[PDB]
Amino acid sequence: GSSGSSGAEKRIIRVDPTCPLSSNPGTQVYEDYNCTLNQTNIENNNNKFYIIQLLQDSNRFFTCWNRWGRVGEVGQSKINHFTRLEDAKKDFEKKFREKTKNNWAERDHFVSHPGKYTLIEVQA
Repeated sequence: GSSGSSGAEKRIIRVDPTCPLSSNPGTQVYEDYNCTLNQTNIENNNNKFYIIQLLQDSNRFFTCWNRWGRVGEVGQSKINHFTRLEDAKKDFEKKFREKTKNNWAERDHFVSHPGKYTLIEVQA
């Protein structure tokens, strides 16, 4: 394990703040499984945001952090703990694709449907 290899730009992820584990030391965002989804509607300026990140503890246990609410505010907060890795992934992809009607792998041809959830990259 040494010497340079594979250029590209290494991306960095930061455990969502609203999430409790965030404070806990060691809790990091499993891989780069972090995508933000938006949802706007022509109704009393009502907007919502869906976040799906995959966390992993030092106890070989993953946790699916799901947060939703109203675009702009904190909103609600939901968390799920999964013993198996794949199990968690299935939920991360299933849900995502279920909201974006697209495949995480084929994100290249991400088709944005009218009314459904969109795919954003947030702003630092």
